[PDB]
Formats: sequence, structure tokens, C-alpha cells
Amino acid sequence: MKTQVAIIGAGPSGLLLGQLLHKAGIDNVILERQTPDYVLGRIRAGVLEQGMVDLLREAGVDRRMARDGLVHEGVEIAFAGQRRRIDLKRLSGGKTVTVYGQTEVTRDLMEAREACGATTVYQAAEVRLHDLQGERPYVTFERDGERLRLDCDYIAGCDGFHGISRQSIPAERLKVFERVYPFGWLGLLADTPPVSHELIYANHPRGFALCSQRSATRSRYYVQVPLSEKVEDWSDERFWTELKARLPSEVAEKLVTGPSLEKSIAPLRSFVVEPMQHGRLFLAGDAAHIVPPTGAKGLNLAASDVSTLYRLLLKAYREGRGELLERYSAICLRRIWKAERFSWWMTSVLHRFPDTDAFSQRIQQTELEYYLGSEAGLATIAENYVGLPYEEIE
Ligand SMILES: Cc1cc2nc3c(=O)[nH]c(=O)nc-3n(C[C@H](O)[C@H](O)[C@H](O)COP(=O)(O)OP(=O)(O)OC[C@H]3O[C@@H](n4cnc5c(N)ncnc54)[C@H](O)[C@@H]3O)c2cc1N(C)C
Repeated sequence: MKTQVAIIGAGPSGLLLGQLLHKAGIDNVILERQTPDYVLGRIRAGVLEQGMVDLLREAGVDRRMARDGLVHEGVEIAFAGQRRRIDLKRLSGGKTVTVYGQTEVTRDLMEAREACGATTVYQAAEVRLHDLQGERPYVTFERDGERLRLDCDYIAGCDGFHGISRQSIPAERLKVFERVYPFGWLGLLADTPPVSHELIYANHPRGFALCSQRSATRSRYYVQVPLSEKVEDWSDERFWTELKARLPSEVAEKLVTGPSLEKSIAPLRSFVVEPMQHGRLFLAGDAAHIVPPTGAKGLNLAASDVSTLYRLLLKAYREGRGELLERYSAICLRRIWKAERFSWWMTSVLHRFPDTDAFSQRIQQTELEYYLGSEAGLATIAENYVGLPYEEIE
């Protein structure tokens, strides 16, 4: 096979980049290890930044989101028997976020790509990268038995945290920055109306809790749990009972519960590699960095990496300015770190950490009181939540 840009991974990152590149006349082939249905089984993200929303419209894949998505102008934080609303629209200068499931986004992109006739190879096993330092790199893989080769000009590693792309770069050329948190998020998707029209992040003595949604009739709740917990030990009943216990009584009382459509435990981690490229290989999304879900930045950083890489690839193909691709990592890393810092802060002030001394506890409580009780404080939260502006490039 032969293409211009080879893309590893049919997740949100690969699909969005592929779609974007396709519409601009740049040939691209996506290689996915799993099956279409397997990819669609992942719930994940719910909050999208305006930047991601715009990138979707630019990909021509926004019909459904426009119709089914919900724009939120604020979020609530509950702590120490208080409930503080963060007016995102007002504090950020008019910016908002949109609630639209990652599953739907992925689905919208997949159907759109199939309709356009772009190349996507699912169940592509043993993906291996080759000749990344040359001008003619290629990818090898196995499909239903035989080994195939895909020649290209550039490879976009969009294969997630455990993708092969980041492992295809000489370790000594990369610097890893990482932190694993002493707890995970037990999530529960239920076909019930959300308890609130806006998200509710709750710091409670018993632990973190979050009330989110996917639509007017679909909810997504999370509760903090230690690493030792196994999802099989948490029945829907146990979840609802614990969730209720971590929420203000006036909220737990009217909460509509129901059987889970999906339950699982996701560990929290911050991760960043520098640089994010190597020769003809560029890493995007989870392949290059991870953030705890607390700040709703994971998918949105994948979006900004993709926007940056796409625009640089345009410059390269349309304008023969391939040397600009050298600025990919630098550009992306600046937005990444600021998003990592916010995600870390959110995680830091909303979760209960084991072995917390009296001082740390008081500081965490005061962080909320100050940031939630100051116009300037609220502003640092809002502007970061809606997401910082994309860097123009060039
Ligand atoms: C609880 C949760 C909430 C989240 N909430 C939000 C949120 O509201 N807002 C937000 O911005 N982000 C959130 N996240 C994070 C977000 O979901 C992630 O950052 C996002 O999924 C990243 O997207 P991508 O970079 O595209 O990465 P993905 O992991 O989604 O997709 C990568 C694809 O690569 C494939 N693959 C892997 N190895 C391969 C190989 N060697 N060869 C070929 N294919 C391979 C995989 O099968 C897969 O299909 C969340 C993630 C969570 N979980 C479970 C991880």
C-alpha cells in the first residue's frame, strides 16, 4: 500500500486528523488494532472545549453534535457543606464547553470517514514502524494472516497510551514526566435524567464524587475509589448508595437512579513525553500525554495536538514548507503543560488523599474557599476549564 500520511489508531485523534486531512486533499490511511465495535465500547469523555467543537465542524462532522450536544455555561463545585457555581461564560469572557459523549464523536467520525471512502484498516495486527529518519518511512502489519507494508511520507502516532508509536522512538531520545495518583474513578453510565442541568464536582470527606451527563436522559456519575478496588465488588446499589452519601442531601434526595449501562474503574495519572516527534513520526493525544479526568482535558488536548499537526502538514504539502513540522513538539507542549497543571490542580483540590496531615487538609479546604470566593480566583478556574486558546503557529 501507499499513502501520504499513515495514521496509527482509529480513536478520536486518528479519526479527526484523518478526516481533516482527507477534506484537504491529503491522502491518509488509518491502521486500527481493534474492531470498530471494540472502539465504540469505550465511554470516556463527556466535556468538549470550544476548540474541539470547532475542529469537528471543520472536519464536516458536526451535524449530530449540533443537534444532540448540550452547551454548558457553568459548573458547580461542592465542598465543606457549600455549593459554589463557576459561571464559565461570564468569567471566561463568553467561552463555554459542550457536553457530547466521546463515543458519539468517535461514531460520528467513523461513519463520516466510511461515507467519504477514506481508507481504514481495522484488526491491523503487529503494527511496526520503520525508517523514521529517512524521507521514505513505512509501516508493516498483519491482516487476516499475511504481512502487508504501507509506504508514506509521515506517520502520526495516534495509538493511545499503550500504542506502539511512542515505543518506536529510541527511549534515550525522550524524557518522561509522570505521576500516578493513589486512587481511581469508578464510573457509572445510567439511562436516567441527570440530577442537575450542570456538572457537580464534589469534594467530600468520604471522597470525590462527580455528577455529569451525556444528554437529558443519560447520566454519567463517578466516585473516587482506592487502587485496591475491583469493579466486580461494586453493585449498582452500592454505587448509588455511596454516591448519594458524597453529595449534598438536597441533591441526593432527588437523584434518579437506575441500572448501569456501563461501570468501570479508571486509574488517575499525569504523563508527558518530550519531545513528541522523531524523524517522520509525530505523536498525538494519549500516545504523547495523559491527564487525570478531573479537568476534562484528555480528549481536548488530543484535539489541539491534531489541529496543530494538521495545519503543519498542510503547510508541508500545500506550501512545500516541511521544515515547519520541526516546531510541532514545542507548540503542542506549551498547551499540554498548562493543561497538565490545571488537571493536576483540579485533581489536587477535589480528591481525598490517603495520609493527609492536618495542615494539608486545611490548605486544600482554603484553596477552594479562596479560588471559589474571589473574582480573580474564579477566573483562573473558568478560563482554564473552557480551555486556553490554540497557538496560531507560523
Ligand atoms: C473516566 C474517563 C473520563 C474522561 N473524561 C474526559 C472529558 O470529559 N474530557 C476530555 O477532554 N477528556 C476526557 N478523558 C480522556 C480521553 O477520553 C482521552 O484523552 C482520549 O481517549 C484520547 O484519544 P486518542 O489519543 O485518540 O486515544 P485513544 O486511546 O482513545 O485511541 C487510540 C487508538 O489506538 C489503538 N491502538 C493501540 N495500540 C495500537 C497499535 N499498536 N496498533 C494500532 N492501533 C493501536 C487503540 O485500539 C485505539 O482505538 C476521559 C477518560 C476516561 N477514561 C476511562 C480513560
